[PDB]
Amino acid sequence: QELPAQVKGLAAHINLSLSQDLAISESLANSYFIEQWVREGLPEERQNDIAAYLARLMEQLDTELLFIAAQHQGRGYYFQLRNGEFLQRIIQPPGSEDDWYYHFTDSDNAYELNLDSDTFSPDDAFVYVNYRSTVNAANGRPLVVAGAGLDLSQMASLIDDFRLGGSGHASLLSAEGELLVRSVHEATRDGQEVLVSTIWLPELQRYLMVEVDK
Amino acid sequence: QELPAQVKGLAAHINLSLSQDLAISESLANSYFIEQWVREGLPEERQNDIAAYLARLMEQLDTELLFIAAQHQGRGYYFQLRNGEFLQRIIQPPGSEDDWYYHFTDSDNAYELNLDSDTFSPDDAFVYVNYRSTVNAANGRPLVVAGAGLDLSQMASLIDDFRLGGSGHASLLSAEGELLVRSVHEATRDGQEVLVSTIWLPELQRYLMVEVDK
Ligand code: HPA
Ligand code: HPA
Repeated sequence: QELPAQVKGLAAHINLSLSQDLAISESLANSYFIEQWVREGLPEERQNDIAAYLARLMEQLDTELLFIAAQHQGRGYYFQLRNGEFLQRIIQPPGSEDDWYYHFTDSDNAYELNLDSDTFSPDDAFVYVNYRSTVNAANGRPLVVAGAGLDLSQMASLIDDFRLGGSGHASLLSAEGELLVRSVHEATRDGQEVLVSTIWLPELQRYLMVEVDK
Repeated sequence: QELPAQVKGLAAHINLSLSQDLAISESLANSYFIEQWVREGLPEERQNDIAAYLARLMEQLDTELLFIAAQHQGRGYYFQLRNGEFLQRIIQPPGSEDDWYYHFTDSDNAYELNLDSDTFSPDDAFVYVNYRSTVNAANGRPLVVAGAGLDLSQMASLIDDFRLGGSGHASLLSAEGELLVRSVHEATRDGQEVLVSTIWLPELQRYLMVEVDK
């Protein structure tokens, strides 16, 4: 049985690629310079430097979106670097699009990979690598929640990174069954039966299915 | 054959653990805030903030040593955070202990994992994760070479992280044959013959051997 051992290895490669972004999101959320910028009152004069700082990370991670959600004086600020634009806005109450923040910050999870539509551009859905800072604000919420918004097309190129025989389909599913991206048991299907192998990705908290017959 | 597939997976786990430190070393070497501190003339008043910044990384990476080698006005500065001490010195000419720097900076390699004795404490040998910055100084050398110095005892605990049956020995060798750490072919040996499996680690550029008989 070559494929089940093959699937675990290629899943580990996806896991390694995700772990890169996870480590960078962790370091960004707990960056002493970012915390200093937050406690300074988030002065706009330093925004350019912050953007360059995020740009340096964006170039290494090769992710389209980077975000920083910070708490100062009890107010939430959402920053995003994308396509060279540094956007900023105030985090909305839980009744609005920013309820993901209240959800993640109310969870004891250090990180979640939530798929959601961009609050600056509702036309684009990304998978957001929310990582919370170790330091909490005076209101109990994480002082910083920073991470990377991954373009779904990247997820497509990264699962067809390794292809068995150049054909077949690989699929990644949410824990609720929501399909996120598309490139041992016997199943029957339209256009001849196919055999399936699936494994759970811990660092992604998502399931990976891939089918090859012949 | 369970063990050869087992060895590749556990080698990938070692590779994943190393890739964490590699990504952090890359982000640190190309940190815009570090570059700004270097071009500012490396003012001593900001050293405390720099140390806290490195401390935040050291806590996440769980590596004992962090270093920053910077070029300003044609002079090399070596900084190290270890055990809460922020040490600084001037990089010595190629005839002295700092020739590793001239070697790595003369290579076109973005990173090397060189094992060497600490220049601040010659009693302790570490494996240094030298990562060079994308920006170069006016003299042609990398503006920053930053990374983590890993305690060799960590390397020991990370190879016995996963143990087949709780016994056996795992060994990691340099490309020149220098043994770095200790926890498909038939070989004979003192105290009964043993069977060996070896694989090359790309992100570590080192070979991994592990023996189990019965
Ligand atoms: O969950 C999210 N939704 C929208 N924008 C975001 N930025 C980080 N996480 C999110
Ligand atoms: O190669 C090294 N030797 C001594 N100190 C170091 N700090 C980073 N790399 C090294």
